[PDB]
Amino acid sequence: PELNTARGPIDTADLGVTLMHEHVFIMTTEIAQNYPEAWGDEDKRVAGAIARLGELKARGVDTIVDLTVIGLGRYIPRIARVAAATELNIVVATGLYTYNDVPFYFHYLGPGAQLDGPEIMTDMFVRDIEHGIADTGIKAGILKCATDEPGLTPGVERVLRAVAQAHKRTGAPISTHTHAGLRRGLDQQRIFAEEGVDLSRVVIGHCGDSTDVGYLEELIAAGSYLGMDRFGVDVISPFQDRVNIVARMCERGHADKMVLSHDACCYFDALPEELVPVAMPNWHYLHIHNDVIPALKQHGVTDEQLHTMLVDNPRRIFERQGGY
Ligand SMILES: [Zn+2]
Ligand SMILES: [Zn+2]
Repeated sequence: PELNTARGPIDTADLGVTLMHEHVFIMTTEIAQNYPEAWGDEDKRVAGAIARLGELKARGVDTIVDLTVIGLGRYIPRIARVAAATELNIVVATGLYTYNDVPFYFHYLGPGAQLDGPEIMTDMFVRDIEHGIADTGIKAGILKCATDEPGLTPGVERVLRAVAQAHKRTGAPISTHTHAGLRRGLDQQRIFAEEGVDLSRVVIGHCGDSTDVGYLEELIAAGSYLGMDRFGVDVISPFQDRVNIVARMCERGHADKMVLSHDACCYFDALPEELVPVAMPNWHYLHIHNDVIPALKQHGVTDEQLHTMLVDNPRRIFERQGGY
């Protein structure tokens, strides 16, 4: 059983320790091309990404899942360069990231567009998963969509359905962005269920931000896994809160439904570079191994439970294949 990766197919037994929600480069593509100074030196950016990810691999993570999609500045030829120079597995994603409306590109054709007819968004996702992204030969391993503050706008809803149908065609797992405080997981579960989606093939992201056990257990009950995936993002939820919710959930026997990450990156255009290392010093790829894991053991999370979240769960998730 294999899954596709920025360096081709790997045995799913070779996934190993997997962070289920990371990024390498995030940017608004058109702004970066037009105002390139902040990005600066392309080779330095790329080499820097390779350094950060190689370090991560040397520390004992085997795989990251990069959930950068359309709207987040996805550019796979640059990811191909990074992946070619690290032994870290990089799983790449397709889908579309919006809190509200869809790109102008979708404004004229498709369900709810000015004109319309066939959805064309789904086809684009399927092409990425099954054929490969652009000229690249790299296929997407996972689907990503979002629901935030605005909730189910017609744009957000169109994308959720496009992503649901791409998932039913290919069998690729869905990984989700949500606003946890507004409990947007429940919203996505509803749309997905209406689409006939097997909710156990869905990771609801950013549940790590929540401290509401009832909400998490309600998402699990419908079948989904939970992204405990913004470790280090302490402005949204302090270290202790993030560690406790995971600990509690393990004690309630939900380790088999949780995956971990930082939602970190090497570059994020929308924020001043020099400020973020001082305001969120723990927001990097090594925080889980340096701090979070020990703190978890301190709360009596077993080694078996950690293995489940970091190794067993991602592998199970990625071994479920084929559409329906
Ligand atoms: Zn997100
Ligand atoms: Zn993210």
